[PDB]
Amino acid sequence: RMKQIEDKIEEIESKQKKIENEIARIKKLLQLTVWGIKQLQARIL
Amino acid sequence: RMKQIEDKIEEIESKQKKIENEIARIKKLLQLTVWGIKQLQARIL
Amino acid sequence: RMKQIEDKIEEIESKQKKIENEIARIKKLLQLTVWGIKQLQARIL
Repeated sequence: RMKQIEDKIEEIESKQKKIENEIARIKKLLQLTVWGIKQLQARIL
Repeated sequence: RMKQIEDKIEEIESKQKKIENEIARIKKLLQLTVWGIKQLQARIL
Repeated sequence: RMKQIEDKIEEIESKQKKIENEIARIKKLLQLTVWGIKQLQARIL
């Protein structure tokens, strides 16, 4: 039972890391879009 | 105690799934904004 | 062992809350970019 719990915890932590990676990927792309909007606005103004 | 731990684990996994859903929703909207920026830039150029 | 598991669970839940905060931050910024795109498109049209 202890080993089952330990395995379950490792699984959850692995999923958490996957989620963290996805968040990092979204942040990077979101930063590119912010930059793109700034450039387009500067042209429009 | 085993049952309490099992319940706690299910709760955590449920929250993880909720988080995964939110990430998926953000990715979809972010994709729309990327497309919108591409169309606006093409008009500006 | 029970205490180790309890500590591990608290750690995981704390990370989950951190993730939730980051998601909330991304959503807010994404909302600003959606608004910016709407304003730029209205000028272009």
